[PDB]
Amino acid sequence: GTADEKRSLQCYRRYIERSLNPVYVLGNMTDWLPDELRERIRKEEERGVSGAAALFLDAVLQLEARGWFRGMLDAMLAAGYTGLAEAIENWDFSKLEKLELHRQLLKRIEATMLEVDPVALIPYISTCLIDRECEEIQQISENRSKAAGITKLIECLCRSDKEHWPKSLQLALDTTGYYRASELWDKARSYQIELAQPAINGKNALICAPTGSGKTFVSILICEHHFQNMPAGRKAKVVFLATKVPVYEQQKNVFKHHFERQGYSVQGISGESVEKVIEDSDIIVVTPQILVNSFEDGTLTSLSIFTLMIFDECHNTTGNHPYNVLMTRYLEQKFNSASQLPQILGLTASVGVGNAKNIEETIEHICSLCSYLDIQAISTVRENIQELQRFMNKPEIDVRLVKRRIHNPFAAIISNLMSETEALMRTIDFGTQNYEHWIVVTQRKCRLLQLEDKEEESRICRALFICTEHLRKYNDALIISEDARIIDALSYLTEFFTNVKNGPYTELEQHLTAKFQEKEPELIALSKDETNENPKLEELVCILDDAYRYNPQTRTLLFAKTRALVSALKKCMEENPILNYIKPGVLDNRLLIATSVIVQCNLVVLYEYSGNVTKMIQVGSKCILVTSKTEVVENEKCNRYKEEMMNKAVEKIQKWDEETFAKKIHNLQMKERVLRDS
Repeated sequence: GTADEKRSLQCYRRYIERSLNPVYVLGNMTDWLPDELRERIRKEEERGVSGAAALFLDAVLQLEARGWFRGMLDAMLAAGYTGLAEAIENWDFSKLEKLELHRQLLKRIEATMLEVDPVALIPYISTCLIDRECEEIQQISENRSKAAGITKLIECLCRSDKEHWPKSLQLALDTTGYYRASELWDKARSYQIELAQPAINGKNALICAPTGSGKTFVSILICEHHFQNMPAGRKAKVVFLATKVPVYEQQKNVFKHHFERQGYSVQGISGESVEKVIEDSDIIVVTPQILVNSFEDGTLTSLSIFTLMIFDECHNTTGNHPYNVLMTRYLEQKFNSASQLPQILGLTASVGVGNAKNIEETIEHICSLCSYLDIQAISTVRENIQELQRFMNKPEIDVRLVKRRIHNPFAAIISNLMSETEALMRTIDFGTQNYEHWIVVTQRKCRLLQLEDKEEESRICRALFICTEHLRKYNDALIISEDARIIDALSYLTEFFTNVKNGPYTELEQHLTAKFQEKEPELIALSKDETNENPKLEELVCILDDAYRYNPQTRTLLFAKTRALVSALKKCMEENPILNYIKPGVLDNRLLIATSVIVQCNLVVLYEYSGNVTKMIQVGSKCILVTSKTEVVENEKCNRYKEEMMNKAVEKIQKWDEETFAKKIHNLQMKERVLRDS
């Protein structure tokens, strides 16, 4: 109709005025609106973008000229409003409605975006925004400021009328590398054969090989040699036990991928009937607690079903662990029934040392484990040590202690602001990746909320995000101050607030920025001191300078604690006269600086890595570890010793003859039944 088209555009008023910027569709409304109303709208756009979309909508609903409604829809498609043209032409706004939760969220998390680069985001989010929206950002972003830019972008992304946009944003944030905001948006080798041999020869094995040498592989080699040399009637079943839920699934898929094609039935039972799955399957990858339960339960009471049990991370076979509960049952089926037990295969990185002080106590520990599993031989690479070590250069870890900064008054000045800000956030343990993680945890909690008074809830979250964002910055700044120079710390915050100001600059944001600037001139004065020199850093620069004389064609990779620090350290190396010669890159360049997580490289230097290293290092040969914490120097000294002792034990055990070994094991199993009867 005509009086129907004006009633139906009045009832759905809200949706149109909260998406359309009218000054884009006014070129193609050239006939029906006068020239005084196309101008008085564009002066209102300068006050309200939605205020302008309420003056255009008014002076259209009073209009009567020949089918202005058809020129509107044509003009809207003209501007680029495809989801509005469909919404108002099919009278179904369900798509524009479903955005209105994501719009409420974005504004809620806007505090997270401040420092995101709108230019780098534009191509990925382009189909969401209108023609002249895209190019207005670009102007603000270049001419004025990058924060003023991203603020404008997220204005327009709320005024977006395109169901696909929240998805496009998520892929935008993912690909441009803004993981934080994004996450918040929602045939064998020789040594391998050697390892497998005793198990191929039917013996209950415990494969002790290091991680990444390919234990899962040898285990699938053992399998295709188990089905192959399976005698007479008996059909083979195999059980692959894995401790953790993900570990389990990677394997379930490994075995699925490899063995299904050969004709086998490969299923994987897990926490999320046992009987049929087991007898219909040729290979079964499983969580251990599933067997234990469906044994005690009664679904299965015969461990003779399987011809081979593989135990991943088998050093867990002690105490109440289900492997030990499953092997408890295995050991009475050996003793009592004397029927047909399966072959055992144990896979482990390291059999451990328990509480052993000596190689003697260790042997007793290692043996004890082997008893629990009923092992007959411990398989470790011994002939192809050459080939293994080549296949994975376990770096030697030259570990350096390094004196740190005794007083850090910048630190204390920041801490107090963090404490104030926390307590202000309460109205509505610092310098650590604990704190970092705490913010990530607190933020995901505001992302959720969605409680009752959405307007009051909108303001409470908005605020919580501002604060957590600031705390996170301050947090990052302390760290910068402790591993890098104090000027890098100060800078880092200065540059932040200079953004905060260019951003939306909320009532709160003002306060905080103010509260900082109160303290500013102290911090400034701290940077200017020859007192802000940071020996920890001086030591790293001297480790590096030593690392370019015993070899000046060295190609170093240096791991810093945070991102913030990579950029801080980059300056620090540039400015230092000791690494005068060296210009440092970031992730021609012989000193690349990356952060704690495939660049070709020479010597690796971990700069305060809280935790073990060989694991960090795999995502040639030479590796330094600069810590200030003795705790970690005497920790990863205590490991070297316990691993080196374990090996002496294992090789000593390996040099026994079958007889002694199978007997020793057999004793320890016996002593255990003798302590079950008492």
